[PDB]
Amino acid sequence: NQQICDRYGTTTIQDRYVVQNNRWGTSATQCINVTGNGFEITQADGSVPTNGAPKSYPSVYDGCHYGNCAPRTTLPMRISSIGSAPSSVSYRYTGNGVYNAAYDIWLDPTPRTNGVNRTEIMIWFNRVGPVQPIGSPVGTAHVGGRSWEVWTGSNGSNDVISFLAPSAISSWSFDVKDFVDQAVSHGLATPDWYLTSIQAGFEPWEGGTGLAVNSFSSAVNA
Repeated sequence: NQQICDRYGTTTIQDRYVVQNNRWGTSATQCINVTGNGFEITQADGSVPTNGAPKSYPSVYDGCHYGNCAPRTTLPMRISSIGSAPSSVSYRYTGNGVYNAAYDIWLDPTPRTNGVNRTEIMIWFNRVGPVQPIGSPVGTAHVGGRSWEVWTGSNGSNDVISFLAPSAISSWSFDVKDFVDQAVSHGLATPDWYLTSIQAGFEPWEGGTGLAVNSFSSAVNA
């Protein structure tokens, strides 16, 4: 068990995925406790307005995020070269707090390993409290055999397309490629762009202790 409280502290699990505290949206103290297979939020002080950005995005990922790349990742990879991108996550939720649980999947026109990427795909597995994605809703989509409320917009730095589940999803194993294809169909990428990372975690606005990622997997097959 490793406790990480530093704003941008990271480590790895399974010698394969990066786990990051990623406390980008507040100065208030946040800590995660990283086990062999996932992490738990153990400190999540303070709160920020629900009509704005969240406190943070503690998460586990495959690929590269600001130059920190998961061991043996095959990302970045051109979208058109991807045969499948199977990923899974299992979450533990709490009745208290204001937060989401979400995948954050990044695309760029270049095989980017560092810096801000152009397109962000969020898949919201759960929402507790009056949290809403970036932008505005543009309709419903069926992806991976599930129904999603789709939102599109910009956070000021990059474009964002979000897929909101109608009710809490505790765990799901699916092909990230199906969501990448939806980004393309919405004009937020082309098949010649690149998939750069696949991340899963939480975005807390208030509270957040006790939340956990029980497990995670990601593979990107050519």
